Amino acid sequence: KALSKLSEREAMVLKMRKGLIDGREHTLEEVGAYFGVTRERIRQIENKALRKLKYHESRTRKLRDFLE
Amino acid sequence: SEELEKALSKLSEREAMVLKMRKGLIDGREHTLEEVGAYFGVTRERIRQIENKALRKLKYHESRTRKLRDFLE
DNA sequence: CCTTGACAAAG
DNA sequence: CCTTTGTCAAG
Repeated sequence: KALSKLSEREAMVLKMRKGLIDGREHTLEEVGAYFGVTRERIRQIENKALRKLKYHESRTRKLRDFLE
Repeated sequence: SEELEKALSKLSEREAMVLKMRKGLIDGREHTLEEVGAYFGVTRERIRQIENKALRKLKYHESRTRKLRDFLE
């Protein structure tokens, strides 16, 4: 399950969308096609992966941040 | 798939780290060339150079092997 | 591998 | 009005 960790697919969705795979940013449509899924599911997966990254210590790290 | 992440794995860690940071794959937040510069201790222009090389590597490999485009195109 | 200085845009 | 970002050309 994980509340702060990313699954193989979540990270891949991110790498493909942001251009980490071939230097080209890809549309939700293309990524969905790659995953035999809908462009909307990609968008969803994309969003959940980001929250896992934000929250992931980052959000709660803000108090320790004020001290650096 | 590690298979499609071939070129991305041949980038330097620094190069990879720069892309991840700029794009927000580290903490969900997109960072400025300046913030990344501050991270690695160099100017935003330098980071800009590094980022540019990294992408150039990815596009080049992609245009030579045609991994993703043989599928999309 | 790196920094400067001058800009356009956007804020 | 002044500042931040991302670019460029040189070195």
